[PDB]
Formats: sequence, C-alpha cells, structure tokens
Amino acid sequence: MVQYIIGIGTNSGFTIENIHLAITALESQQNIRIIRKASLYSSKAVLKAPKEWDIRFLNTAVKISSSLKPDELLVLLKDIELKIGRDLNAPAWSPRVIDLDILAAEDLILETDKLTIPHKELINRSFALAPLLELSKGWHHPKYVEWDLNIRLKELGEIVKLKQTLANTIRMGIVNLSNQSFSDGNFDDNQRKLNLDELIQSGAEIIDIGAESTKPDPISIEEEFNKLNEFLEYFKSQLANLIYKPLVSIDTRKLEVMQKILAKHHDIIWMINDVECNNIEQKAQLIAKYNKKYVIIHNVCDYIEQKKQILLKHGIAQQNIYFDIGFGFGDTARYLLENIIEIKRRLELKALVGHSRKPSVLGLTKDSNLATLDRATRELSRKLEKLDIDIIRVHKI
Ligand SMILES: Nc1ncnc2c1ncn2[C@@H]1O[C@H](COP(=O)(O)CP(=O)(O)OP(=O)(O)O)[C@@H](O)[C@H]1O
Ligand SMILES: Nc1nc2c(c(=O)[nH]1)N=C(CO)CN2
Ligand SMILES: Nc1nc2c(c(=O)[nH]1)N=C(CO)CN2
Ligand SMILES: [Mg+2]
Ligand SMILES: [Mg+2]
Repeated sequence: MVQYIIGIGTNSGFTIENIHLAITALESQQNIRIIRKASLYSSKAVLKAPKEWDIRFLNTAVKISSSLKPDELLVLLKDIELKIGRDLNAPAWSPRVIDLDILAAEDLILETDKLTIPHKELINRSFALAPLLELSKGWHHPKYVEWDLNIRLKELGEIVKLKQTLANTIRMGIVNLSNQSFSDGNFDDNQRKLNLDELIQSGAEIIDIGAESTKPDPISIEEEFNKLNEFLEYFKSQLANLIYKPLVSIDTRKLEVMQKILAKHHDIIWMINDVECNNIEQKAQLIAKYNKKYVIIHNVCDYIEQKKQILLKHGIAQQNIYFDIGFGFGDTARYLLENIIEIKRRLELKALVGHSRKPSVLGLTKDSNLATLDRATRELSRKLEKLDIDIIRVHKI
C-alpha cells in the first residue's frame, strides 16, 4: 500500500462544504483510508485574468492510504470532482467547485503526460506545500533531496492558516442585527462589520444572522427584511475580501422574510434557522424548493418527530434537517443536555446546540456577567466538540 497526499482547493460556492464532501467521497472508498487531514489555509487566487476570478481560495490536503495505482487514483479523483460539480474543463483556472491534485506519493517520481508526481507546481505554491509539510513534516521532494522545504516555504511568503477546521463539530458565530448590538456613531455603522471580521478570524465556520431581538419582551416584515438584506448585500460586496467565506444561516421566524431573502440571496445561503413552528407546511415547501438545511427547534422527542414528519411530508431530505433541544426556551436543561447523544439517535437527525450565554444550560446563577458567561460557554463548547455535536451556536469562539 502507498500513502498519498491529495491537495484540495476550492474558490466558489460553499467552500468548506465542498472540501468536506470531497474528503467524505475519498473515505467512502473501500480501497482508501484517511490517515490525517491538514489545517485550513487561505490564499489570494493565483491566476494566469478577468477581475471577477480573484475570490480567495480555501486549500488543505489529506494523507490517505490506498492500494490504488497512481493512474487509477487520478481517475477516481476526476470522478469525485464531477459528482461535486466541476465544470467541462472550463477556462484556464477560473472559479472552481473542487480541485483534487495528487501532491506526493511518499518518494515516488512519476513523470508522464497524464500524471506527474510530485505535482509539478508543488514547490512553487505555498497553498500546496504548507498543508503537505503539515501532514508530512520530514518530507523531501525526491528530485531536490538537498532542498530544505521549510526554508523553501519561507521564500514563498505569508499564507494564512485559518482557525476554521475540518472537525466534525462546527461553530456557528452569532451575528445579531437587532437593537441589542447597537453602538453606531455619527459616520459609521461598523459594529456588525467588525463583529463578522472577528467571528471569521477567530474560526467560525458558519454565521447565523438574525434581525429580530433576543430579549423576551416586534418588528415588521420589510423591516426585518431590510436589515438582513443590507448585510447580505454588504457580505456579497466582501465575498472576495473574506480570508474565509463562511456558510450563512438565516435565523428568522417569518415565512415572508424567508421567501423574500431566499429569492434574492439563496445562492449564498446554506440554512434556515426558524425559531417558531408557525406555517411549518408552507415553510417546508419553500425550503424543499431551495434545498436548504432547516433546523427544528423545541420552542422533546415526540414534538420534534411530529415536525419532522411534516417536512418529509413536504419534500426535504432527512439529511437536510437538524433538531435543536432549544435551550433557553422553557436542571431540566442539563439532563436533556447530558442526553443529547441519545436524542440524536432516536430522532435520526443531526444536532444543533445553542448554549451560548444561557446561564441554566451552563449551570451558573442568572447573575453572571459577560466574561463569566463567555468562559463558561467556551469551556462547555469543548465538551460538545469532543462529543461531536454537529453545530454549536455561540456568541464568541
Ligand atoms: N499530481 C496531479 N494531480 C492531478 N492531476 C495531474 C497531476 N499531474 C498531472 N495532472 C493532470 O492535469 C490534468 C488537468 O487537471 P486540472 O484539474 O484541470 C488542471 P489544474 O488543477 O487546474 O492546474 P494545476 O495542476 O496547475 O493546479 C489532469 O487531467 C491530469 O492528468
Ligand atoms: N490560491 C490558490 N490559487 C490557485 C489554486 C489554488 O488551489 N489556490 N489552484 C489553481 C489551479 O488549480 C490556481 N491557483
Ligand atoms: N437554534 C437556535 N436558535 C436560536 C437560539 C437557540 O437557542 N437555538 N437562541 C436564540 C436567542 O437566544 C436565537 N436563535
Ligand atoms: Mg490544481
Ligand atoms: Mg487539478
């Protein structure tokens, strides 16, 4: 058996999902095993050039084991590139859903027309060389056995290693547009813009944008629509400026807001986080049409099962549905908590936990201040991370 390092890149669509589905595709093979995944890296797109093609790349690399021949492996990867949505050998390096390259086969040297290994550009690209050295820290290029590649990596110059990861548990950074987060001054509503930046640098894989206030004791449709829409437009104005383009969750309770925002921005939206049951039938219809993830909140087992039925009854895939215990919505928390793993199994849906700053789930007195809320969220976020909760929804990372 031969160990391969496969380079993965993408700069279009839901980037981290495209990487996850590629990895998942390789692991699905019975003649391949994943040994290790590398970190996530961010880099300016390397072109060779219409302005619109420069949208940052997400790169990593995975070390696999396999008894596949190098030419056989390439066939599989090309197949994997197509299932995901890679175009008909489109123009010379335009936006790509996925790109899977064989970087290295230990010490193999394969120089042919179809395949050359190591990849011919491996040592000129930090977005390829950096993830590889991460997985194989003692690796030398078989035709430059002298070259210290760590120094070579230095000549290639800064490449940003992201705190986003390929873990099983992903963080949902909260982005609140309501009054609660209002600080804006004479010539700048930058508050929400810097908040996103910080969610992103700090490692959030998903952002959850909600316009309606959190505090128990409304706002109108076009009003809530106007807040979400202005930010979503701002977000599109930055797509190419983000070191990392996060998956976006629209958190709304109104069918008419969903309808409106999805008609406009469905292309950049991943999931709908609906806090109330409301028009479930109609909501399922819309989300079925736009093929989005949707989240079922307990606003437990049977209540959620009931709702799941309608959704399936309306045309969405079970895999597109998460349930959420619904912490903060009515001790009793800590036992559902301690048993989320059990619930997930019965239900047959992935789990979403939003324990952020809810003093009960955490087990602190209601009195607790901001830092005390934060540190407790953070420490409990680690418990869930090791318990592989699928999404954890938090104010700070
Ligand atoms: N190590 C490697 N990994 C993947 N393809 C390789 C390869 N070495 C040579 N090739 C070849 O190059 C071909 C084109 O693949 P593409 O993905 O379209 C080019 P690209 O990846 O966009 O450019 P790049 O390789 O400079 O990054 C393959 O069909 C394949 O036969
Ligand atoms: N930053 C970055 N630039 C690229 C990449 C890539 O993966 N990352 N891949 C290319 C062709 O495959 C071309 N340019
Ligand atoms: N899924 C989910 N969504 C939310 C939650 C929550 O706990 N779970 N809490 C909110 C405000 O406290 C707002 N939205
Ligand atoms: Mg490539
Ligand atoms: Mg390629």
